[PDB]
Amino acid sequence: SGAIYVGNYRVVNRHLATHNDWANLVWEDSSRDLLVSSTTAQGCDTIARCDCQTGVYYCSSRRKHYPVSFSKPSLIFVEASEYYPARYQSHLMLAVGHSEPGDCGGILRCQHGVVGIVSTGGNGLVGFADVRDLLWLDE
Ligand SMILES: COc1cccc(CN2C[C@@H](C(N)=O)CCC2=O)c1
Ligand SMILES: [Zn+2]
Repeated sequence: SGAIYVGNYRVVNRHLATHNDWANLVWEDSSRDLLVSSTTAQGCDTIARCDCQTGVYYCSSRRKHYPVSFSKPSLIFVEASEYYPARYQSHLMLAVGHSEPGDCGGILRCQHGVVGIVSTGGNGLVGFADVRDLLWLDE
């Protein structure tokens, strides 16, 4: 679990969104595993607007943060799960690191701010859903 709070928005993994997120829906994209809902309280986070390929992410299954080198946002094949059929997930960035299903929502940050959230994993890999292209989050 985990979310990004920026301005009047809350960003979560689409497969983990609550009834409240869907009742206050702003935007969702099943192909990115992202959903954005509106909030009344002002958000605590800043979004990175950069091309960084190194950063640090929170791994809840280890209660630790890990430094990672990650690929550029791209279309990657993701195996079927209880939440989606087998499909290509877009705007996904891969890195070597520990991740288990419950780790989705952990934030990945660089020196400029929030880069994305954990969305995929297994086999010593961790995938992050990028949010840096969502410029409207800042307004
Ligand atoms: C860290 O996330 C992991 C780790 C191992 C396995 C998985 C598998 N999986 C893929 C997610 C997707 N973005 O399609 C949906 C939910 C899910 O359990 C995730
Ligand atoms: Zn950066």
